[PDB]
Amino acid sequence: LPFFPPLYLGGPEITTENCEREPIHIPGSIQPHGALLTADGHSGEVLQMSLNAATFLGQEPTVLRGQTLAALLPEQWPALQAALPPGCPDALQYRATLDWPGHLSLTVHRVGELLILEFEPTEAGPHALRNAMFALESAPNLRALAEVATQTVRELTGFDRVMLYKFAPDATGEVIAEARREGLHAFLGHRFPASDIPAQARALYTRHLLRLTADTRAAAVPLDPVLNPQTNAPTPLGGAVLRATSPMHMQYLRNMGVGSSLSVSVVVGGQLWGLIACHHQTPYVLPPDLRTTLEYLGRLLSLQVQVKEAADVAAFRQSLREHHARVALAAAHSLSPHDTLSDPALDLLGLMRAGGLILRFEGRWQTLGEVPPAPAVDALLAWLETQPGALVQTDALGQLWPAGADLAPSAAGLLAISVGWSECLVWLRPELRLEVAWGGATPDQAKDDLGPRHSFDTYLEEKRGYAEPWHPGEIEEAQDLRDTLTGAL
Amino acid sequence: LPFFPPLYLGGPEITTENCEREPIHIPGSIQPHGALLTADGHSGEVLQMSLNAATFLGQEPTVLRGQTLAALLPEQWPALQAALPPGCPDALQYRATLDWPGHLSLTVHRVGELLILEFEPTEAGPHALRNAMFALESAPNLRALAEVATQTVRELTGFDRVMLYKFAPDATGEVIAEARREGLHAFLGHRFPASDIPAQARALYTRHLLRLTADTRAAAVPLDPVLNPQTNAPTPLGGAVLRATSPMHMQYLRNMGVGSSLSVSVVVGGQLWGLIACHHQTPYVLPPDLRTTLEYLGRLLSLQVQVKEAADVAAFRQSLREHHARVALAAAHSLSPHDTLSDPALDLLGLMRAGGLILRFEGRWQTLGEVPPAPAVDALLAWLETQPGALVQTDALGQLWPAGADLAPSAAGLLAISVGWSECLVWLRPELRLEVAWGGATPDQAKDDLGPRHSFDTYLEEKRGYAEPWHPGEIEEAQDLRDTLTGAL
Ligand SMILES: *C/C=C1/C(=C/c2[nH]c(/C=C3[NH+]=C(/C=C4\NC(=O)C(C=C)=C4C)C(C)=C\3CCC(=O)O)c(CCC(=O)O)c2C)NC(=O)[C@H]1C
Ligand SMILES: *C/C=C1/C(=C/c2[nH]c(/C=C3[NH+]=C(/C=C4\NC(=O)C(C=C)=C4C)C(C)=C\3CCC(=O)O)c(CCC(=O)O)c2C)NC(=O)[C@H]1C
Repeated sequence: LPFFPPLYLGGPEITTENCEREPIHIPGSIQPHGALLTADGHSGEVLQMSLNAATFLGQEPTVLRGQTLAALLPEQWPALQAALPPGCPDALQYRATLDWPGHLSLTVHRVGELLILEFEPTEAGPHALRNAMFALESAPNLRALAEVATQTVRELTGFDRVMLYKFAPDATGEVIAEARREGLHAFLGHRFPASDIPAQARALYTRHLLRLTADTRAAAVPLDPVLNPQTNAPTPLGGAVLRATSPMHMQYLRNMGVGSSLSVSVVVGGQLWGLIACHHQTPYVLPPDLRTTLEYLGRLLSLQVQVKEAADVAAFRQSLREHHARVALAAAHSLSPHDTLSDPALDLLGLMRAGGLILRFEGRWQTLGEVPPAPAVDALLAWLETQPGALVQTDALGQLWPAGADLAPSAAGLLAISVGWSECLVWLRPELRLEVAWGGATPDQAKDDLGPRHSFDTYLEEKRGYAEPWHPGEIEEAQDLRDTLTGAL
Repeated sequence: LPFFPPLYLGGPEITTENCEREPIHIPGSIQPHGALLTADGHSGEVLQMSLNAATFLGQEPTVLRGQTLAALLPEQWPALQAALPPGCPDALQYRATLDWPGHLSLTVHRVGELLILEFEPTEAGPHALRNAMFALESAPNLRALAEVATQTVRELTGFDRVMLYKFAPDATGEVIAEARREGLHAFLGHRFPASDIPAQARALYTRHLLRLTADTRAAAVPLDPVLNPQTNAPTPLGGAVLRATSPMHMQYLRNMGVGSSLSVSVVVGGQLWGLIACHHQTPYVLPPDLRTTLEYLGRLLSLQVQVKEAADVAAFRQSLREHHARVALAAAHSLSPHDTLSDPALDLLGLMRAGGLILRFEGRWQTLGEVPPAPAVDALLAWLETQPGALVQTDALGQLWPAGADLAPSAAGLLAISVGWSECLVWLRPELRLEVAWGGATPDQAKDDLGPRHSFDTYLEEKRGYAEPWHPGEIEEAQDLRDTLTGAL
């Protein structure tokens, strides 16, 4: 993923035209509620410092500049050496607490030949986390898991709003569960455009799992100097939780009325599955010991989301097992595929919950249920021959095939399967007039203004030419039956 | 899985003949370092109690018997009602701490219409767990992950021995990492028979993830009464950590010299992947707040084991990618499969690290490398025709095919692939004389004595007629190439 140079290196202004390429990993600034130091990995000499480090460490910038970490932190320097060896990934963190003439929290991570240290004040429900773990593990489905997760984070952090945001293959997520204070606007059930979380944002969020913005009305504190003296290059602050949030997302949060934000990634199989989005109407800083709990819950959700999704599919397959057996049995002892598969006792329509069925064998076809007219069927099979693969799935045929949207009332959803495409089975679902609740704007209205939008209320998009999407278990069952009948002939 | 009736219901004596069917889930007794109460799920009336509950609660058994949990625990009863609704799984636990005229730890779980409560004393490294999490996540391979896990548990619990025990498809596990005190016997690298952890033991360990034996020289405390008054049946103590360990495993631990034991399951995909086995030479009771850390580490290992295994396979596939490309390219433009695939430029031997290659096409075969004689090849293909499937894998051909062990020196490992078996490719690996370090006895010597064995030192079994096992990536690559060449013809 490409990136523009930062603003302090002659970088262009970030607009909705090019926000996809903003270098958020190197803002050259941090958030003011904490101090940041940058030291050498081998010698320990301090190289960079935020302009407010003097207020956090009680010493002048010219005093700390050039001081070795051995003299500044004699009790912690060898632990830093042993904990972060050279060549370790930048996601490895080491945290401790220090006594300063209050108590500070120091989190160090290594980015190449550079040691990054974060200082933020910390203070010194023990079983709510364990009970939360056992509650998440015993949740019956993904919806209940999401409700227990949101309610748990809500009861643990005191945030005004806590929600679980689930991404889609087109990067447009949806609030699947919400735990909010009374009187707040409900974002539950709303879908949001992919523009709100750009590509490099999700990419960064797949590696560094937690980030926050403690005060959306707080100016960032720069570093001195902004360029790393080792390489005369920007300092990678991707792993720093104190990293200055991009001004785009801060203007976005202020337009939403959010005073403080935070999110923890839910990564599954190396892909960003979702986020635990947190909102507070007023500025708020969570103690680090409390954030660690949210990180544990992030790992737990990463595991349980996988488990619960797998189980939710396996239950549907269990629901279709016996029917699969009957169809396979009848198919094995078949002398005419048309007469055998079109038998109502097999009920190939109810298997996939389809309103139309097209069976192509021996150079001819037969229908079953509400189907398009005959020349439309000829055009649909002649269209299917052009597509490669053994399976075709779509909940809106008009998107994959123009001039086929005329067939939307009878055949809007298509699930076809081949045995080349000379002998195939086509499942058709009729059109279902849908209303999608968007959170302010559809993806079409995301690039109309050069700044982040101000409207976030419910926007009901009337989607037409669509059918009910195919459940994942219907597709798994589909290809299983595809290998079955392909083996039978 | 069947079970004998317990000893208190006319059950037979447990020997090595029938230890596979011991009802460990209902010992009718608990470990003496804690108290256990059994109450009704609807009314809260206490129904059962351990014979030492008076020493833990300061009240006579006749006093507590029949008392409602509302009167006994007024501060906790509604929390128990709301936390454990009827119909919830027995793995759901709710833990709190109480002040008793010291401080106790109460863990409650629901088994049907029965509430089970556990009382054990608790006392009131904050960042070692977070640093442990980041260290486990940044481990490069599974071996390093196991070393960091064992070292972490060792430094957190103070156990004399901590090890990671990885199961095999035949339920015979191996100590893949070990963190032990100086001078102790090393179980690292030793394989152990499946008899040590029976079937119902692993089955129970897949659902309830932690169990322990705080003192192997401590007699169990029974319940009063032993039968549940609701059903006149034994009380299921499978979820109770205070459950009396089976006497078989306690005699086993004493024969090993272990004073205190504990293990946390590492479940992956619903299957028991491994265990975090812990040993202490003297009796030891871990505080519950400390065990919760080990449970968190159990979830973390359940996630990271999956990640690291997937990555370790993906690295091998990456190592074979280019070679796969070359073989596919040459195979597409083929006019003679024998001449094309036997070309040394393709190097089909080095792809799978095999010493012999048999190519069967167009009704004839050709060899490549060290292979059995011609009639042995005819018998090997005529044998392959009888086996169904597209792939055959074995690291010891003599096991799958007697009279074929005569071909062990040239062909001990076999990896065959079909395109029926009329046209196939066979990879052969020569015999490798192996020495397997067993921990006391091989599976053959596990049923010679009616009690658990006393010998646990290294027993080097000289395994002959075996080859180097096929790496999982070699098999994935094998079937990928199988669909490739099958599609090419
Ligand atoms: C043209 C660029 C745009 C843009 C940039 C942008 N956005 C982020 C980070 C986030 N955006 C989020 C979106 C949401 N927050 C919500 O509460 C909801 C719905 C209730 C949505 C859809 C989120 C969650 C983040 C992560 C940060 C956080 O949790 O607060 C960044 C990167 C910021 C950073 O962390 O460094 C950037 C550059 N956002 C847009 O809307 C367009 C205009
Ligand atoms: C014929 C029955 C036998 C038998 C029964 C048995 N075993 C268990 C439980 C365990 N056995 C374990 C085995 C090992 N512990 C080790 O340290 C090593 C190698 C260093 C091995 C192979 C383990 C770990 C357990 C789990 C309990 C624990 O962690 O201490 C049970 C069930 C006990 C319970 O928890 O209720 C039973 C009935 N063991 C045999 O060896 C044969 C004779």
